[PDB]
Amino acid sequence: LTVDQRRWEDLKSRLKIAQPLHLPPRPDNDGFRAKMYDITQHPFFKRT
Repeated sequence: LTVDQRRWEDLKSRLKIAQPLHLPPRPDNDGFRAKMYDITQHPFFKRT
């Protein structure tokens, strides 16, 4: 086989294993939960 078909087989074997994310959505029980879940998805504090 050529290199593009080898790359396609690599794409097949990569999507063979991988699974989607299971991250929970935004909880609206109080303002503290929302304002902590808003701030922790910031690329500055993650860099800190």
